[PDB]
Amino acid sequence: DNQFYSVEVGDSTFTVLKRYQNLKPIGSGAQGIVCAAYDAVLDRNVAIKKLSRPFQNQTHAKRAYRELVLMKCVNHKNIISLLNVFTPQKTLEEFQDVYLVMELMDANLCQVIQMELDHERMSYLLYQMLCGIKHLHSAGIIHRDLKPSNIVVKSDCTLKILDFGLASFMMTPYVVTRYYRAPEVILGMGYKENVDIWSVGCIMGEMVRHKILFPGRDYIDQWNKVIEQLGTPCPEFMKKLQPTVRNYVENRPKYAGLTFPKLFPDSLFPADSEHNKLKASQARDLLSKMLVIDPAKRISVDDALQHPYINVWYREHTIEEWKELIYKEVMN
Ligand SMILES: CNC(=O)CN1CCC(Nc2nccc(-c3cnc4ccccn34)n2)CC1
Repeated sequence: DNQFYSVEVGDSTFTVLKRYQNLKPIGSGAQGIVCAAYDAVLDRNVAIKKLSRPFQNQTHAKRAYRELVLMKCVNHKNIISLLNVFTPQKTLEEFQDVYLVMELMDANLCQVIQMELDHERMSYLLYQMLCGIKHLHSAGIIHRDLKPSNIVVKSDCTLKILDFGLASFMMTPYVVTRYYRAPEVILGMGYKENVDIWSVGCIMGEMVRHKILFPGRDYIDQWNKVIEQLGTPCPEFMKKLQPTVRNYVENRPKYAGLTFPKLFPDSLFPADSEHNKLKASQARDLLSKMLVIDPAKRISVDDALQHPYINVWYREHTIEEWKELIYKEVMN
């Protein structure tokens, strides 16, 4: 009979295909609830993400459609793969939810951040993170929103990126993380490939200090935290800032730049051997190359991949038009 079935997993009904059994709520994002399950057909575990009415508004629509196409086409070892996509509805009129099925990962970088790691693993995760971004950039995609919660890993240290970044008002009660956004983004100065290097850098630092590098209630408190530790950017940086934005920045209380050995002492890095001592200086070095405010003077993805610390692994549519676009994308 019916190719599906429904079980209650929280507060939203999950109506999925017979092949997926034993649903277990593993998490929730800002666009969909996620479940772990067993796929009788493939005989393996998978993750299922439900998107409720992804055509309700431009924001959710533009994102679900964007993901539905990219996660479909673009494929890389370091970018979560799509196993299948389906909808329990039978026609465009009835069309309601879209379910994304992907390989089941073990955890978030948030959980990895809450634990000390060796240089072997930290640099490996960092290596894969750069490969993914590399593939993304080559595919003409610049994430611009990389963060610990969007990067997943497994027990064997394999890493993969979840979403594909940005391309705006919502009644959504939950705020979005802004701690890992690059100076360019925070101040809308135009950007380029290396804008994601900043995100990476904020993440590598947090894996060291085990605390969010630049926290803040808004981009105001956010910028201060950046100039407090890295120091006011060089005058040549402001000449690239709009006359209105520059004003605000230049009229801000100047600061001195705390050296990197200070921001990241040795008590955070392992040095019980000559190997870890060296790896510490190399790790701290890369940080000072990524965590640079001025893009022009910030290391690129291909250079960071050459670093000795890493190279050791070498439109405007309506809610009705959107529903249409997304539906057909579902059913090829
Ligand atoms: C033990 N780990 C945790 O505490 C949380 N993790 C997060 C990753 C999850 N596994 C997984 N594998 C593949 C895709 C997604 C996933 C895809 N989108 C989201 C949004 C929120 C949370 C998870 N996801 N999640 C297992 C539980």
